[PDB]
Amino acid sequence: SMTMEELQREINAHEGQLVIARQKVRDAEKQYEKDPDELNKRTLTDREGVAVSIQAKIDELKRQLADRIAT
Repeated sequence: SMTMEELQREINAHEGQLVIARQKVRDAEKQYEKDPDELNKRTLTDREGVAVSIQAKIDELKRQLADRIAT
């Protein structure tokens, strides 16, 4: 239900979000190391999970796109 152009835009949008997400992991790391309390720990772990999940969506979108070039 996506054109090829839509699929590529969706890949590019997620790739942008990944870069932003990894930045927020870096910041949450330093915050955690400055002050390693439970809330700062939780926030780092959640920032990490967000990066993992975006990467998984990118992987899936790229798999679709590859399969359609093949198709």
